[PDB]
Amino acid sequence: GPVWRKHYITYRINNYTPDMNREDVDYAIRKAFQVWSNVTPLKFSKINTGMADILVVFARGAHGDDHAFDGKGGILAHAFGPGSGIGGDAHFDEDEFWTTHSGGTNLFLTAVHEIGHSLGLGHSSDPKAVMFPTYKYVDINTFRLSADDIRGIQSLYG
Ligand SMILES: O=C(NCc1ccc(-c2ccccc2)cc1)[C@@H]1O[C@H]2CN(C(=O)NO)C[C@@H]1O2
Ligand SMILES: [Ca+2]
Ligand SMILES: [Ca+2]
Ligand SMILES: [Ca+2]
Ligand SMILES: [Zn+2]
Ligand SMILES: [Zn+2]
Repeated sequence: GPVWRKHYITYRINNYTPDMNREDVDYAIRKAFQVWSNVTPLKFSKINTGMADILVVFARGAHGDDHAFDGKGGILAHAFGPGSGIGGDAHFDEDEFWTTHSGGTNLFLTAVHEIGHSLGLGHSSDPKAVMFPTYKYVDINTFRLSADDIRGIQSLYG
């Protein structure tokens, strides 16, 4: 499927969840991008205004893309593959309670998965992969991609 055809990729945080400190949202998202730039030639930069490749949005219920959220639980987030417009964008369900830790739903871990989609990855059947469909908390301080995730992303980039 589609991939980004350039190495410098921008993201913009459209709005911030009230669930977390602003700086913690910034850091979680930055770290999640870093997971993927660690294993590809991609470079990610946060921009404050204008058109970014990847728009990060927090929203609940119906939010303008025909892919409505479902309240607390269930769908935690979704993201669109590389392309113009909404392509690349990552949306996080505001009806979740986002955190920096094991409580609620961990933003960093969810963002690693969603950014995988923003870069062109689909779901993996391997329960050890970050691209596995099911959320399960793992210690964020020592988090690592599975071999399957690395094979997947490196088949697309680098
Ligand atoms: O948003 C999701 N998932 C995104 C997601 C997947 C995996 C991780 C993940 C977290 C930690 C480690 C590895 C992967 C994070 C977010 C949800 O998981 C599936 C099934 N599902 C569900 O059963 N919810 O109760 C709805 C939706 O689709
Ligand atoms: Ca939900
Ligand atoms: Ca976009
Ligand atoms: Ca919330
Ligand atoms: Zn959406
Ligand atoms: Zn997914």
